Amino acid sequence: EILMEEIKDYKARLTCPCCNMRKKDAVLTKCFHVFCFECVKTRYDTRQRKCPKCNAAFGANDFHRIYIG
Amino acid sequence: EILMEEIKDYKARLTCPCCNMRKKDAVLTKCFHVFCFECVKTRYDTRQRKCPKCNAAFGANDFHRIYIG
Ligand SMILES: [Zn+2]
Ligand SMILES: [Zn+2]
Ligand SMILES: [Zn+2]
Ligand SMILES: [Zn+2]
Repeated sequence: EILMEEIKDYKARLTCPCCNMRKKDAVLTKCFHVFCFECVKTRYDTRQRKCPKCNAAFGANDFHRIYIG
Repeated sequence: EILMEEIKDYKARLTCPCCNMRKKDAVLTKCFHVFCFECVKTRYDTRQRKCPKCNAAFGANDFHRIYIG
């Protein structure tokens, strides 16, 4: 139905595109791309320290939690 | 209806709480609170340079666009 497709699109817009699973709640402050915290933190801890979207490098001070909804 | 209340809640979560009107697309990087760009930029240009949520001061380098959805 039309209402449900709209719900699905909102859910997708709030969902991390990296895992397609957890909600967006983290920002990389070099490039300002948004993901879930777990995806960014696991990349940081494993030394895969590039933005999943645009490949910009980031370090310990370059990602932080945010709260959208 | 139940579907419509869920849509309304998603819309609200993506909407700037300051104007309750435009979509969230800006972050203050001192405190990491999120608003629309126009609300933050108009506060900056008028020298009302405190976070609408938590009152943290911010300057020219402390707010940037982000793209959620
Ligand atoms: Zn993720
Ligand atoms: Zn990036
Ligand atoms: Zn606003
Ligand atoms: Zn704030």
